[PDB]
Amino acid sequence: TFISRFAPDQPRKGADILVEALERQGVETVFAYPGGASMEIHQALTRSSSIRNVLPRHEQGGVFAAEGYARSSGKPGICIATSGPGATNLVSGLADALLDSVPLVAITGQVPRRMIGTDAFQETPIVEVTRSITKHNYLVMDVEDIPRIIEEAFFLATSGRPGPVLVDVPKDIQQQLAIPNWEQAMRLPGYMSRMPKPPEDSHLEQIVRLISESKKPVLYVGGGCLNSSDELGRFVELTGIPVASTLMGLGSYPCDDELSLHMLGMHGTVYANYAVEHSDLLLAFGVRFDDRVTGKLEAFASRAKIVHIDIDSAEIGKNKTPHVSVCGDVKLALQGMNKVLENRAEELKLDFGVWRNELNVQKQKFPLSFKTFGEAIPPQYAIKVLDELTDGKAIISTGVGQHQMWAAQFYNYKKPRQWLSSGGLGAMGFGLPAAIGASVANPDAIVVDIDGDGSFIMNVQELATIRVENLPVKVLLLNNQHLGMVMQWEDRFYKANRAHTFLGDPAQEDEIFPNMLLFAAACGIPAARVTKKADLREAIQTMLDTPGPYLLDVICPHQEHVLPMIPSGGTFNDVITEGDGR
Amino acid sequence: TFISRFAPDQPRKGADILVEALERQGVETVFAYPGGASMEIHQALTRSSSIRNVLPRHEQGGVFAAEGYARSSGKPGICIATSGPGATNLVSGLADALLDSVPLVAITGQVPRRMIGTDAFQETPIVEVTRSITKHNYLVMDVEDIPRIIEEAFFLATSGRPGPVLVDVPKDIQQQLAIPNWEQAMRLPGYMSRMPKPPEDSHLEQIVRLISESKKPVLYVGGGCLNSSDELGRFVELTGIPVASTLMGLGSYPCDDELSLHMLGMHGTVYANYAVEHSDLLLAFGVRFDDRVTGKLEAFASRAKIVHIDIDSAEIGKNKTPHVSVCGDVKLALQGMNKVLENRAEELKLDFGVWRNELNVQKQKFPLSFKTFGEAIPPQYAIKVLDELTDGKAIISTGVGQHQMWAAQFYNYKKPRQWLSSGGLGAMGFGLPAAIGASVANPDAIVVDIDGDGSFIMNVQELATIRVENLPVKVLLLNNQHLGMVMQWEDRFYKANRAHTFLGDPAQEDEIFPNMLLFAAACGIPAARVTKKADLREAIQTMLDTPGPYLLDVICPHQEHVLPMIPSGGTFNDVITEGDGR
Amino acid sequence: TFISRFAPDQPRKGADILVEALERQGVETVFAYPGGASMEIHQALTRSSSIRNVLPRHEQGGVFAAEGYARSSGKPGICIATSGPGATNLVSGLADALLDSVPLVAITGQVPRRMIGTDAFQETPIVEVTRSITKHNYLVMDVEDIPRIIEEAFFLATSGRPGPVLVDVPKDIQQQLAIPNWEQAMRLPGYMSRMPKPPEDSHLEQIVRLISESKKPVLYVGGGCLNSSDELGRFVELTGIPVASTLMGLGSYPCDDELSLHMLGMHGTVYANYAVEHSDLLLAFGVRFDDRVTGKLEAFASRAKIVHIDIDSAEIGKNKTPHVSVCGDVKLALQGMNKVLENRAEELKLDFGVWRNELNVQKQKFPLSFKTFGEAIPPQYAIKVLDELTDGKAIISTGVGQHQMWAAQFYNYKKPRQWLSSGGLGAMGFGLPAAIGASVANPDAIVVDIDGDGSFIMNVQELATIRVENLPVKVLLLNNQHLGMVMQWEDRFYKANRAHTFLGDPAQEDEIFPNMLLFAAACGIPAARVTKKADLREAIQTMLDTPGPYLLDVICPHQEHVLPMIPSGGTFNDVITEGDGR
Ligand SMILES: Cc1cc2nc3c(=O)[nH]c(=O)nc-3n(C[C@H](O)[C@H](O)[C@H](O)COP(=O)(O)OP(=O)(O)OC[C@H]3O[C@@H](n4cnc5c(N)ncnc54)[C@H](O)[C@@H]3O)c2cc1C
Ligand SMILES: Cc1cc2nc3c(=O)[nH]c(=O)nc-3n(C[C@H](O)[C@H](O)[C@H](O)COP(=O)(O)OP(=O)(O)OC[C@H]3O[C@@H](n4cnc5c(N)ncnc54)[C@H](O)[C@@H]3O)c2cc1C
Ligand SMILES: Cc1cc2nc3c(=O)[nH]c(=O)nc-3n(C[C@H](O)[C@H](O)[C@H](O)COP(=O)(O)OP(=O)(O)OC[C@H]3O[C@@H](n4cnc5c(N)ncnc54)[C@H](O)[C@@H]3O)c2cc1C
Ligand SMILES: CC1=C(CCOP(=O)(O)OP(=O)(O)O)S/C(=C(\C)O)N1Cc1cnc(C)nc1N
Ligand SMILES: CC1=C(CCOP(=O)(O)OP(=O)(O)O)S/C(=C(\C)O)N1Cc1cnc(C)nc1N
Ligand SMILES: CC1=C(CCOP(=O)(O)OP(=O)(O)O)S/C(=C(\C)O)N1Cc1cnc(C)nc1N
Ligand SMILES: [Mg+2]
Ligand SMILES: [Mg+2]
Ligand SMILES: [Mg+2]
Repeated sequence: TFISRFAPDQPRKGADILVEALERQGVETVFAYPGGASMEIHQALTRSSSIRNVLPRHEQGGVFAAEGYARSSGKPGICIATSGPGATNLVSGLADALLDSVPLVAITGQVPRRMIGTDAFQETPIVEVTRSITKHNYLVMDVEDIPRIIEEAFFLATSGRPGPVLVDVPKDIQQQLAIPNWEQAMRLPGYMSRMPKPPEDSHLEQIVRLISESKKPVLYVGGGCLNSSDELGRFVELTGIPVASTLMGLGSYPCDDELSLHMLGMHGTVYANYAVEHSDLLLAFGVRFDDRVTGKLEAFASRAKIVHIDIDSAEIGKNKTPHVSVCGDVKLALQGMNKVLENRAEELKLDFGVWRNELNVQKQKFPLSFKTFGEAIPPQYAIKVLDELTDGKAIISTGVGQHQMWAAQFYNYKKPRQWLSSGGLGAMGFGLPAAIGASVANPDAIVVDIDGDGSFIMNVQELATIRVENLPVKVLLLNNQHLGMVMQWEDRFYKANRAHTFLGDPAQEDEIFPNMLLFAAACGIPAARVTKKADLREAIQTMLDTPGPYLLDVICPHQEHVLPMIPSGGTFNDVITEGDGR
Repeated sequence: TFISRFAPDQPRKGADILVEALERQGVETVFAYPGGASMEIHQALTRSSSIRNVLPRHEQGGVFAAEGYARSSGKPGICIATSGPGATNLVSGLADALLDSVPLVAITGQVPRRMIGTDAFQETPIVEVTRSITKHNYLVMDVEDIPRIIEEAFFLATSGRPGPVLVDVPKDIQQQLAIPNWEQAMRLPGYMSRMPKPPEDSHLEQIVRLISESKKPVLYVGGGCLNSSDELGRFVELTGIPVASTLMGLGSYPCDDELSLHMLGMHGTVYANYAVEHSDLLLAFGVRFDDRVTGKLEAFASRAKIVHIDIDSAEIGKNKTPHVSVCGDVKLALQGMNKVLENRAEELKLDFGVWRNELNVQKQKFPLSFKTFGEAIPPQYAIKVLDELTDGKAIISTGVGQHQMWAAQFYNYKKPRQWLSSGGLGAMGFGLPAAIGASVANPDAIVVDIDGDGSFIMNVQELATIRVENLPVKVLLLNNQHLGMVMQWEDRFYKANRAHTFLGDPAQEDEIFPNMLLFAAACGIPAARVTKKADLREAIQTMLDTPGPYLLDVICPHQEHVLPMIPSGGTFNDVITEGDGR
Repeated sequence: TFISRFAPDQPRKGADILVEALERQGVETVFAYPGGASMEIHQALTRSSSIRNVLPRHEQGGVFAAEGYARSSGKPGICIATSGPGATNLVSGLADALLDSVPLVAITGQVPRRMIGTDAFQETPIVEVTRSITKHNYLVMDVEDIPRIIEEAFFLATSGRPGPVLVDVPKDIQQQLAIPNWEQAMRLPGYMSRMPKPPEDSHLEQIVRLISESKKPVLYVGGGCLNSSDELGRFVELTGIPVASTLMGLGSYPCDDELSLHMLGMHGTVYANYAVEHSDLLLAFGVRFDDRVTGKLEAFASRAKIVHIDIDSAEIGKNKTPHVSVCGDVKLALQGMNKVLENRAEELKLDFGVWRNELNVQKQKFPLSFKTFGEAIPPQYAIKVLDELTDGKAIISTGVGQHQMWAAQFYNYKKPRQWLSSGGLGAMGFGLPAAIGASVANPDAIVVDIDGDGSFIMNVQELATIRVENLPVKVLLLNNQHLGMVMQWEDRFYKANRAHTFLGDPAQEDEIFPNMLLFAAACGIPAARVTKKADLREAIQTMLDTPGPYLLDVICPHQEHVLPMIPSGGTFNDVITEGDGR
């Protein structure tokens, strides 16, 4: 039973209705940046005693913070911006939330209804702009539609395949006095009719049947299993099938486990890719067969009977044609199959020890490796130390590039919603703001931003946000003085021809530029720099032990390469296993 | 006669064709940020010995730099980004360039043609996204269309009413070998047929006729007169008509002149607004009657016979219905009218001395003013000192807010393309990157970024760009520790109720946060802070005299208000002339 | 005070709400064709005792009948169709109503809301299809929105510049029981803010001023003056300015008048075109400067000071740049100028007798002419007889082609809304159904369809409608056994090379095919055929005197050409005055 700050018969501003509509959705935290078209909303936010506002220093930082908030909780992330320049600063975050299927609700202010289409001051058709990069969007044309639209927005953003939903609110609507109706039905008849219903026992036992008929099966786990950690692990026990996870699905099945093949794909482990290459049954649960995982589709799982389970019917038979398909929640599909496997453990032989040992050979023959040059810090080693000193219980957010891959390879995530990274869009400057949102959603948790110097500087302004909001955000900055991932492709495919990849100062080459420590000092954040591998262990320990925000500038040799690697649109027999830029 | 780096019969990469297509457009400088979808382009850029690339630390900084490059030269600004996150980081700059009619060409990398529509890695329908915020955009579907599209892009961006044009280039097109045809005709039959032709002598002498029949005329000059400085001044001599300029039209007519009414509008001078209010003839040249200038249209120039000249036919009769209209280049319209006025000076009485003295009374009665509290630095005074110490010859770029208005009020711009500011979209974080582009376009010029602490921090990362590129960018930072313009509306309309407008640290209120000096130090840029008005003159002098980049952190009392002010959608009799937040 | 068939607190079907919504708009007649998706609506129509339904035999006939109903009354025309094939059969009528600015409301049935987008049975995104060919359209997503949308539909269709408005209604919405709210406000804030307000006395007396300063003025009257017959005639008396009318503006000023220059344009009279060519003041009232009137714009009224009055701001300065422009209702503009001319008749000389006599010379030198070959009936002569025997008081609807032009040239329409013809779209098969709708709107009026054999046969099925509905529709069929207008262009520009223009039977060339008399007999309509000019007078008399429907098959020599003629994109000095296909 909800308690309002207004009488049921009392006229309220549209902005007040909007905020209460958020309160009724259980919203505790928003990321809002003020402007003329959304001042009424911010005024109403102050009148709320339940909704906290974290003020970013950039709306892109605001929406990315809403993502990190969402990714590390399961709750929808809410960001608010003003019209024009404020709204257009959300675009990258919206597209990012769409490709990674992150539940997010964005509210943008807008010019009065009378001025829409006249190219007015700070006017942008943000609905027209964001239609192709959001799950759905709205343009409120009446104050009475506010309670309904907000309900529809949160419903669409969280249910089915999660995604970003934008609600554009005119300024005059915010000012208009009205009495809200909270019991009006949602106008989504088509969407709800197409919502997948619980899986039939028909489909489920056919899959279980295929499991016993195949003796070389591989689990293909992705971001669709982020809410099925228990059911998935229970499924693995009953089957004994090795697990290959994606960039988006890390943590679903414990990376330190003996049945774990870790990440598969372009920069996935060799033994994971080998498993899929020589599998006869592929259990694709909560994935979307991205080109970064498959390469050339015709060779990907060529001899494998493919089973695909997804809550989105559009993803089924999209890139790779499956044998058996189940459209629905994989959480329920697991529960259904789990009850069958235990009640039918006798009839089913179920022993893939021979196949497991075949993979375990590859797991020892071609394992993840890195070189240690003198006293120079291996970035792979630094992340491994962070794992040990945090016991793999730290929430990790990253930017995009070489550091992103190493953070996914050399950290054993034990539970989902611990790994926050841009995979679909792969947007830089995601790391720091995402850490901000995750720290707010999880106050008592260890939050570490494993960032690259290129990505870190893009939204470096959010360091001020961290200090002001007093968030214990740790920044493990892997500094290679380059746009590493771009540099790596240059060494591999372009004769190491440097095309604007060096981030330092061409007047003083061996001086670290910029001085990231002074960035932290500018925002009153304690920081330190480590260059030698010996001091690395103590340095990271200091970062963790020191209360509040901390920046550790870890200097790494730039010639390092992310291995292994499969060139875009290739096969498993094209895997690069050795080499760098030395 | 152009000299290529390739033989006329030699097959070249599409990326090489693209770069040469830019070379044939006279492009000397681009602002490109590398990524997987645009690596071929960056490789081809290095092979060019005429095109220089300035590497930003953020694509938003890249496109804003392209704007400042364009705004301070008249040449089109070129920015290049990769697919996905790179392209979406250009959005704000594109929308900004559209609303301020700035000639700009944006080139974005894209996934191969075979992968368009599959929600691939780093894929965003940027054409679909930017259609409503660009003049025009393209999606290259063949390597043979590159020379034509690029020619059409630069033509559309610079001709008629200037604007942003985006060209999306697939990765496979960049790699495809081909022989370019540079003599293919442009496919713009409709656009060129609708292009305004030189004004008839019929329309022009009717305007001249109205000039003599009215004895209280006012010139309404805007951003359409940026290329008519000579013709406009010549026109004023022949007529003696007082000149009211817009935010976008500053510098067209010298602000220090005795016939100058300076800026009109919401934050325009009282005597400028009074002139338009009590005019009988309004000469609207190169304007678009924005709501920030007119307020309520019915009261704006209510008793004035309105003459409107614009190169865009869609702007004629859009918001305010004109009496006489001339669709075409105002530069030619002035030249046509100028030759008439001098050859017909005898018949025409032409003496508005009585009307001029009527306005000159208002010019002394209600002039621009500011208070000086103790030793606290008035932001209005600081800008006035900068004017004196630069002799009004310094290129000024600003952010958005209170500092933006004061920089437009208390600096006398003598020539156009000296005032760089976001007016239509009004996007923060514009100041610093725009100064970067302007410094590249004008190396020997004094470039000063009059920025606010809120706007400055948004794209603060571009400080690294300034140092690396060794640009003599001066940063006059007016620090009020607040989002001032938002704070001002709070003091005026919301009982001074602070709704997330304070930018400092709520743990140490009277400490300046963040320490902007350390931001500059992080990027090896010399910086200083001044608090007392006495030290202000020497401090600004030091900033100017010190070679290379410099940051001056000017501390200002936050209670200051931009005056005068007309509330949104008001009349001239609603002007606020006194008051602040004390 | 409206009287409902339902209690204010009684739940009603959505279809019943829809019909009552029409009743509250004063709708007396609809043109509906039944289908599965609109059965509920047709059931509700029978429950109404005020709304009459005319059942067409084709939905294209239905919408064209709604046009004729609208064009000959000023009231909006209402047509109803089912989903899929029914809706797509309205398309031509919708596009036709848009280009001729005809007030029309189309209601289409639709699949249930749950099935929209699944390519269901008889599903077509008719909103998506008709968006570019309607003024506005709706998709009802809730039964509660029915009273509002219908009100907005009729308001948009009739106010401002009239046009077609489509309302798509899902089947489940029609079945859903609800209690309608008739006092809900319309959601058109932007549209109403942009609605032109009454013309200022400022603009009006400037026009009156130009009238006295020019001694060779010409009135350019179009379809915008259809509701200003009295005001226009009063204006002519006060000025004495000759009147040139368009295809859409016939009847506004009496064609038989001595000040009438009749039609101008491609097939307009020579003296009308001469007037505009050598005018110094062009009073363009209620026109849109179509290419069929101007040809090459640069030569059209080259030496004339152009005054343009239109209720659509988008039409001002569209093709031809005007000197003086007044955005608003021309009816009010005339009233405003009329009161000035009479109160200021003394000061104004106002005597264009010299210019009038100059035109009157051309009016006698190059008049409308036709040849009479033996006893063969001249189509021009037949129409002239119809004029005499109906005293120019008969409502005339036509098809498209040679007969359409002759019906506009050789019939003197005394009042507006007497001339019904497709001008903008120029759609064949318009004649017969439009006559149907006009006969229903005007029962006691003489309605004659001057049709061509090609156009007549396209919607010949509506002959059944005429008989069933017992409408006194007269059909003056001008039979040339060819697609004449297409044939004429062949004789003029393609060496008389027949490219599928003959409509008869290539097995019996001099036999009239098809036998149109048997078409009439099939629908129980009395008909006759006349071939010799002598019998023509009595034959037409019989058609008029015979009660009820009648078809007169008038046989004409096909070699006749519409004269004069200006080739597409030409000038006045390119007028073809003599010649045919003999
Ligand atoms: C530099 C870089 C390199 C990369 N290289 C790799 C790589 O080597 N390997 C790799 O794996 N990724 C890599 N990626 C990331 C890659 O681009 C994609 O992000 C990733 O492959 C997609 O992971 P996913 O399909 O498993 O999860 P998602 O993209 O999140 O897809 C989730 C799918 O599961 C479905 N789903 C969601 N919820 C449910 C539910 N409750 N029940 C059932 N189904 C559900 C959804 O409909 C959707 O189809 C890289 C990214 C970057 C930036
Ligand atoms: C915080 C803030 C406050 C503001 N307050 C004010 C204010 O008080 N006063 C004010 O004036 N502005 C103010 N603005 C800016 C305002 O929003 C608009 O940017 C500005 O009013 C538009 O100026 P403009 O129409 O003259 O020039 P533009 O917006 O650049 O329009 C140019 C017009 O001239 C035409 N044109 C272009 N080239 C030619 C040519 N060669 N020949 C003929 N025609 C041409 C174009 O078609 C166009 O119609 C403010 C902005 C901000 C951010
Ligand atoms: C075979 C053929 C040949 C043709 N040849 C000719 C020809 O020779 N000569 C000719 O004239 N036409 C000819 N046409 C027709 C031509 O294509 C156009 O239909 C016609 O020229 C347009 O007439 P109009 O602009 O005057 O009226 P409309 O097309 O109906 O335009 C009405 C205009 O007046 C405005 N308006 C409407 N209501 C009001 C109001 N209350 N107050 C103020 N303004 C208002 C509207 O906004 C609009 O701009 C021909 C058509 C066909 C099929
Ligand atoms: C420059 C760059 C990358 C280099 C990032 O530099 P970093 O310094 O942050 O990372 P790293 O050296 O450890 O690899 S990665 C990349 C990919 C994978 O497309 N892009 C393109 C890119 C460009 N701009 C944004 C916002 N996001 C992006 N991913
Ligand atoms: C926060 C803010 C403003 C305050 C800017 O803070 P500043 O510190 O930079 O400027 P100031 O104190 O001197 O006034 S101005 C404004 C307007 C006029 O809409 N917005 C909204 C806004 C929000 N985000 C962006 C990118 N651009 C914007 N203009
Ligand atoms: C065939 C034809 C025409 C010939 C019509 O044949 P008619 O027999 O009806 O008319 P006519 O001989 O007296 O000239 S006119 C025309 C124009 C002006 O575009 N079209 C093209 C046309 C084709 N189809 C439709 C529905 N409408 C059209 N106007
Ligand atoms: Mg790096
Ligand atoms: Mg500030
Ligand atoms: Mg015919």
